[PDB]
Amino acid sequence: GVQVETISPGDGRTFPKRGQTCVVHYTGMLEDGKKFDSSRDRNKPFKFMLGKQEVIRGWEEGVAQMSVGQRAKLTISPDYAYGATGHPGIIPPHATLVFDVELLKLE
Repeated sequence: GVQVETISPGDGRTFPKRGQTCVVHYTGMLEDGKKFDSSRDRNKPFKFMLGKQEVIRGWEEGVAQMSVGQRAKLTISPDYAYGATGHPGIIPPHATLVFDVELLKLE
């Protein structure tokens, strides 16, 4: 149950592929409160791979669905985010996540 609301499309030819490593820079915000998951660029963005359940689903599917050079606003729901319940530290219970991601490159 994730949505992809693009703002600045990318070429529309290259995406993350099976056997690649995405190079993304995002900022995680919540419905209308604050940041819980940011990628404070300063110390290098975030980098992950497709098919090695290292990142939530909302991403995996979301980010995939995005193209090299595109930026979007994704909306993730419990089903994909972290399941149903989370932490009382970063992920309060049923607290939908919102990511504004920029897929930069593949490695």
